[PDB]
Formats: sequence, C-alpha cells, structure tokens
Amino acid sequence: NMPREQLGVCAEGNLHSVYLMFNANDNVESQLRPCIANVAQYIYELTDQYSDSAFNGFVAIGANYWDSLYPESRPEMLKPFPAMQEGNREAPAIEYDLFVHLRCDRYDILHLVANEISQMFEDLVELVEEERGFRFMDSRDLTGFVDGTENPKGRHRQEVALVGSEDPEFKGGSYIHVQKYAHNLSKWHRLPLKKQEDIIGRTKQDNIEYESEDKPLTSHIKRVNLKDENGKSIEILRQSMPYGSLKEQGLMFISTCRTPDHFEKMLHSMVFGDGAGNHDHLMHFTSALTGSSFFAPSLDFLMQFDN
Amino acid sequence: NMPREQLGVCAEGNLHSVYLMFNANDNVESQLRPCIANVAQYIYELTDQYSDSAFNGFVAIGANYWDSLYPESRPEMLKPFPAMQEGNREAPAIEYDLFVHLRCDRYDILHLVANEISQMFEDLVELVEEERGFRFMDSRDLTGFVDGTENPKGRHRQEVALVGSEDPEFKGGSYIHVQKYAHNLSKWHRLPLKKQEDIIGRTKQDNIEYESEDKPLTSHIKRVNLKDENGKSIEILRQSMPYGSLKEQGLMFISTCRTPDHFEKMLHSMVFGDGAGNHDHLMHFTSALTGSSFFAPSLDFLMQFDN
Repeated sequence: NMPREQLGVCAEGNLHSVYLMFNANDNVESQLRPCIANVAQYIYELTDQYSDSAFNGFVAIGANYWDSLYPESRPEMLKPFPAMQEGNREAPAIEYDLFVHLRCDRYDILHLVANEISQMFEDLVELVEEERGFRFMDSRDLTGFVDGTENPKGRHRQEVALVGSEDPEFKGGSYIHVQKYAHNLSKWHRLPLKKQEDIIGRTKQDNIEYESEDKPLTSHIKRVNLKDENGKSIEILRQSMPYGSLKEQGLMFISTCRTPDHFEKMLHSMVFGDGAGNHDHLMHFTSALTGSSFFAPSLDFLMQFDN
Repeated sequence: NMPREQLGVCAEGNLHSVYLMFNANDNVESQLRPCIANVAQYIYELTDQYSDSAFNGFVAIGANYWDSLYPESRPEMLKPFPAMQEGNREAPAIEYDLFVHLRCDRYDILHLVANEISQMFEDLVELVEEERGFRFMDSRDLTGFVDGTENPKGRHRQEVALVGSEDPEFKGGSYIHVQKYAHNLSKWHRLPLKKQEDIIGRTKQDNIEYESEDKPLTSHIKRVNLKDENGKSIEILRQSMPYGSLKEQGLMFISTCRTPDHFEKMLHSMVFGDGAGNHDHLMHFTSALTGSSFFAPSLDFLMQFDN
C-alpha cells in the first residue's frame, strides 16, 4: 500500500513518555494544518535521529476539532469520547483539539523534543495539559501488576491498531482513546495480596492468568477481554503508561485501534458491567479524570497540506 | 570522628531526582522528630538496597522550623534564606519546614521511594511543592551549557560541604540553600552563540573556561567564582539539576556547604554585582521563583529521638 502509519502508534514499549494536549486558538486552521504536517514529519524523522534511545511518537487530532481542521473529509467512525457513568464509576469526556504523544528511553531527549514542538506551534495553540509517564519496574502499573500482557505482538499490532482499506483515504491511521486514571494507591495497597489478585484476575508477581473457571466476573481481566458475535477476540493495542507524582498518579490509559468501538465495548463492560450486575471492581481503586477521542492520521494524510 | 553525614549531600551526579517540600501541621513535633529519624535512616539504607541505580538522598530541616523541632540547640550559623532584590533581579525567600532530596539513576525507583516516604509522614505534614529533576545530556543545564564544572571533587567534597569540628554537635551536617530558577528559554536560545558564551564565561560545546583577561565582569563565571580576604577560593558543592516541563522549566539550584554565607556572598555578587555596577547578566534570562534555607543534619543527630 501507499500511506505510512505514524510510528509510535504501534511502537514497542519505552522507559519514558510525554503527553501533550493542545487546544487551538480561533481561526488558526489555515496555518495549523501545514504546521502539523511539519510536526508529524519531525516526529517521524526523529525516530531515526534518536534510534539510540528508541524515540517514537505521533500527533493525533481531537474528534471535536477534526471537522474544523479537515472539513473536506473524516475517518468513517470518528466520534467523541463515549462518556459513561453509574455510581462512583465515571468515565467523563474532556476533549482536546490536539494530542502529541512522545516516547523515548531517554527523558532528556523527550524534554528537548517537547520544547521544540511547542516552539513549533508558535502562537497557534495553547498547551492545556502536560503529563509525563514512565515505565515502573518491569512494565508494571503503580498497582504493582504487570500491564499490557494481553497486548498483540508482531505484525498483528498493525492489524489491530491501524485502519486498513475499509476506509482507504485514512488507511494507516488509528482511533485513539485516552483516559487519565488516578489511582487511589493507599486504598489499593491496603488490600491483602489475594484480594488484589482476585480483583485483577492474575497473580501479582508471576502475572499468571487465572483459570477461566476461577476468574471472578468482577475481575478486570474478565471484564476487559471480550469477544464479538463469533467468539473472536475484540482487541485493542494499549500504549498506556504510569504517570504522575504524589499530588496525583496512576495510569495514562491509551487505546489505539482500527475502530473506536472496541474501546467503547470494553469501557462499557467495566462501568455498566456484564448485564447481570458484575462490573469492574478495579474501578473501586482508581478514577478516570479525563477521557478523549482522537484520530492519529497516517503521515501522508497530514502532509498533503501546505496552506 | 563519630557522626555520619547523610549520603547524597555529597553524592556524585545522577540521572533523576525528586524534590519534596513539606510543611508541618500544628503541634506535631513530638511525633515528627522520630518519624524523621525513620525517614533519614530509610534513605540511608536505600543507598545499599538500590546501589544498582546509585540511589542516594537526604532530609533537611527548614531554618524557620528548626527551633520548633529541635528547640534544645541549633547549628551555629543557621539563618533564613537571604532574600535580595534590585531591578528585575529578585531572589525571594519562600521557606519550607522540611526538605526531602532523592536521587537515583532510575525514575521508577524514586517514584516508589517518594510514595513510601509520603506514606511514612502519615498526617503529620503536607506536601507543598514537588518537582522532579533530570540530567539533560552530558550534565548540561537547559541553557545548553555544562553545569557543575567548577564543583569540588574527591574527599574535597566533604571538606567543602560538611560541617566539621567547628560546631561539633552538628558535625556531619550541611547548610543547604535552594532556589528554583525558571529559565526563559525562548529568550535565551535567540541569543547568538557568542552572546550566550560571553554571558556565561565559557565556550558552549567544549565548555572551555575563558582566559580571565577575557571574562566579562557581567559573566556568570566571573560573578560566582569568588575568593576570601586571602585570595582563597570561596566554594560550595552544587547538587543542582534541570527540572520542570513546558509550563515552567529551569534549574533547581541546590547549594550544600559548611557555612551558609558562601552561598550568600555569591548570590549577592550576582544581584548587586561587583560594587562597580556589573551584575550577573545570566539573571536576564532566568527567574528565581523560590529560595529556601535548611540544615541537613548528620544521620546520628536525627536519630537521637524517639519521643
């Protein structure tokens, strides 16, 4: 095929990340489109320049902003973040016009690049939120359990994450959902090991999946690992990482996917649960403060704009 | 001698740091004293546990809080932060009751430890400020110039930093000053190289010291490298590091020293200058938002309190 995916939609894991949310100023579209193409290209080229430290990243566009920037066409299924709630379980929507996702095994390099990208946007946008994520131990969440075990590996990563010829104009791109989960860690780490393990549905140290006959229905793994009409695995490609500091810490949940309703189906099954009353009790211990829908176009889509 | 310095007052440099400022709640002294001894000891022991990643750190006590915690005696020369100002050049004082300084070549470990220390203080204190620093390239400031070149090395580090038998009760300790400098990086990086270099008094890449005959009097190096009545070098041991994010970034200036007026003399010579009108023009490009005075006692001083 023709169009190239932005690297870092599907990159393997890194030690450090930078997450930037910009909102655009008024009537800046004429100038922002090419300015984005610049930044995307910058990010792509940097993968080579900083291969030393596995640099990769991408730029993605807010669902509620897309029509302003690129009014001539859309990704078929692009939709706002699917906010939900019931009881103390909220998944709110806070959308942002632009998302810049930077990953590297060195922090200083990410800092440099972040500055450079900011300086690139000039006075066209405003940084609303910034968060920096990190690998915690051997790819563990601050909860102490391994994250991303169930992620697809190999060429299957692209198969799951990237739009194919089902929407040829946007082939190469990916529907990106993001939730900033704030863990209540003191509440969590007061659970005895087995309660922790029964909540997640795997052993903590060796990260061993429970026999399905033992998986509680309220467990995270039971609740998030799903299957379509035909019992085929409904998959996403998580690029999530721990983030934050004492003031507030947890997991930057980042979903990348061919379709944006693979994420929906899963979020629904956590919040509202299985229809028989069992929801994801992991939500008793963490709070999604934000929820955002983007599309990360292929590099080539972005680049067709001077003007 | 007897008393052991907290490691990390004099540690060699690391890749990552965590800086924590706590203020104490009302009338918590009885319980906080031993609780500190715990945390100091924790930090000391962790140097062994995490020698893999060169972990080190220390706990230091705010000058304005010391008499509350340790009313029975003081370090001879302990004094508040010496606030100064003239023109757009301010060095303000913002004091904090307690300072926890954590360093490691791994970030995840620092995160863990920071959480653990917080959980240790229970409800005795409140985290006021947190900042995380990092090594930027080969020990460079975000300004792009090498930092800490003029630092003492070897056993001389202790000679400079640590109180000796001139105040035997507090031997092993160190007077610690801290300023959070916020760089105006866009203003800085619009200077041509030679203006940058003339401002600092060394070459940028190779970091070559100017011949004294060429050092402008307004240069940082000229202005900070001083000598007593007898032309002997007035020294400190900097443990400074870059910090921050797009919202605000710069240098966490951290001075450690036998006496607290080595730092003063230097800060004075930057702000008010040389008496003939020449001040440190590096201050045209960065702003000290905070300034804090502490003493980091020897481990053994801290530990003499149960109760």
